[PDB]
Amino acid sequence: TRKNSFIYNISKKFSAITGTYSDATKRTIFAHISHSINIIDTSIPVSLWT
Amino acid sequence: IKRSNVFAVDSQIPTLYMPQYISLSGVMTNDNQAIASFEIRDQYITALNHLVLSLELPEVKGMGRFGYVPYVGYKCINHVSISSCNGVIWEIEGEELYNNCINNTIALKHSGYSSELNDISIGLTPNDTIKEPSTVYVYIKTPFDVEDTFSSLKLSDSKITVTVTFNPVSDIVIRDSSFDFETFNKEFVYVPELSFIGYMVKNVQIKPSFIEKPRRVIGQINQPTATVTEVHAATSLSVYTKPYYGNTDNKFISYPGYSQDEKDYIDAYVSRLLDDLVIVSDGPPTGYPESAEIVEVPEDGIVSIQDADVYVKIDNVPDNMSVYLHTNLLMFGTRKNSFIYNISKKFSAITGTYSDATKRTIFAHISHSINIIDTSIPVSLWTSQRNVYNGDNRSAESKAKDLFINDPFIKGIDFKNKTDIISRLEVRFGNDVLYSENGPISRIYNELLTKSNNGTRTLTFNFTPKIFFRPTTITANVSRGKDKLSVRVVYSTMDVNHPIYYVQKQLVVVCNDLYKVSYDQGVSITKIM
Amino acid sequence: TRKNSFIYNISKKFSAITGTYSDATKRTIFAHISHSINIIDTSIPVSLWT
Repeated sequence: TRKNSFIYNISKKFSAITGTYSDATKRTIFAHISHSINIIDTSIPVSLWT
Repeated sequence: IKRSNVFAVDSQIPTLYMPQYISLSGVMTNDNQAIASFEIRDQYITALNHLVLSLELPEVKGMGRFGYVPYVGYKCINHVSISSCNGVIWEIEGEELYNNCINNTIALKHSGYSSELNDISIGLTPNDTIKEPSTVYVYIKTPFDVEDTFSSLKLSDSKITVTVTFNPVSDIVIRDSSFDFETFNKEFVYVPELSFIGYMVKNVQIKPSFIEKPRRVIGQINQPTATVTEVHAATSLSVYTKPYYGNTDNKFISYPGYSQDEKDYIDAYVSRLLDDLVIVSDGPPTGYPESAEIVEVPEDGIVSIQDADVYVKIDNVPDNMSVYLHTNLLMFGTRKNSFIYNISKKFSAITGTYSDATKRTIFAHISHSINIIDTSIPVSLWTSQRNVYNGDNRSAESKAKDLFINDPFIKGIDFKNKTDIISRLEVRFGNDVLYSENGPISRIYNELLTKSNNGTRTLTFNFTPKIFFRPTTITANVSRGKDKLSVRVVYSTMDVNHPIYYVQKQLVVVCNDLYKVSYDQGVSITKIM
Repeated sequence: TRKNSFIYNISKKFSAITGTYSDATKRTIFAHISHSINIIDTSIPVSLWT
């Protein structure tokens, strides 16, 4: 809400991302993920981000 | 305002009694059906209820794949009868006993439901132990259990006999062809023990009671009709269908073992199909019948199978090897150039990774349309005379992993009783129509009222409390001819080119008759007229 | 309280500082000051800053 204060960043809620790239399907197949996402984030409407 | 006190009670002093747990060993007699008899004669046992049957399953040694069906304790029971000197007091079939206990999760668990009993275990050497000895407990729910001591069976100085008839051991065992079932069957013997709660009552004051006894009628193969005669006071009526696998060898492609969800059945089936569906090989794969159509997967990963596009992408394929797709793994059709049932066309996306160390494809995500009916097709039906194709194009290796399954309590046409094959039901009391329906609203009602998940189509005529009232029944009118219940159904129409169309069906009608229980000159029951 | 979040900085509460340097006393004599200091800041104990 303020230009140079606290920010809510969905990227900072991840701590470890591991996986394997697939050459055949040209995708990353993710294995273990360490994160702090909770139910409120899944419940945010897309309109409220913008 | 005279107010009823809802903060205090006047405690009644009950009849003086003492309960005791009592175990009995039986007398076993024997295609030689095994029968256990238990004799209860004890002057100080005034009443009893809560019968539990103990069964010791032995150690299973040898080679092959072996497992027990879920709820093996219930499924080994063919018939239970309680008798006195005046005749049978109460009896039931194993199917109906299991039906009455289907909502008791604790009882189902005690009768043998675990990974140790129900996984399909593998024996590698003739001395390998496939299963360890174990004991299961079967709660034989009787009408004498509903209201504890109020509904108990009183032994009016009479000798009570409990007789248990057992199913053959092939009914409770899931096995492959590699297991030596002939020797296992020659050696297996049921070792039963009977337990009950007895009551030593001081100055018991006995009154006559009422009891409901199930009566079961099975229709002839594929007939849409069945009738129960001599109906004078029924409290309920239930109707369901059973599959008749007698025209088959009872062999199926997969079984999920201890996992018993529909998703689990489908996953086991897909897992068994993937080893022959997608092949990573050096040149055209070998070892498949001549009717097999193995095509190479192009650079875009899409194979077309007559209006169907399968997307195959495998990682880490060696440079000397290619990816192949089986386009007609299982095929069925009745006319030569018409519609075909092809298990390969039910897949849309197959991805995985090849393992150089184990020389296998480890599959990751699969997109498919396999349902429970496919997992429920018998292997004999893929290769029946009516199939104009070679139905089974699997490898010999996967053909050798089919399982014999002889479970006696299967309803419907699939393992889960998920598809309803009854599109219309009509019941007649005499000649008049008593009930009619097209959807399964009576099954919805049975499940809602009994708080069950596996209800059947049921007409219940009794809504009064159990033992403190005389039950409400539909009463016969022999003058008007209303003394029999006739059931006619219309089966759901299946496609003639689906193999499940040729599974044979029987209609089962169960009727609960009302009996009076009197206690002069021992115990006796009389059918209410 | 957190390393990379909001900070309370007494310096950011000033907007305009004017004055004149004195060569004789070697001090800055301040004239007009524009600020947002309130009574709570004058009431903070020095121990609470550290």
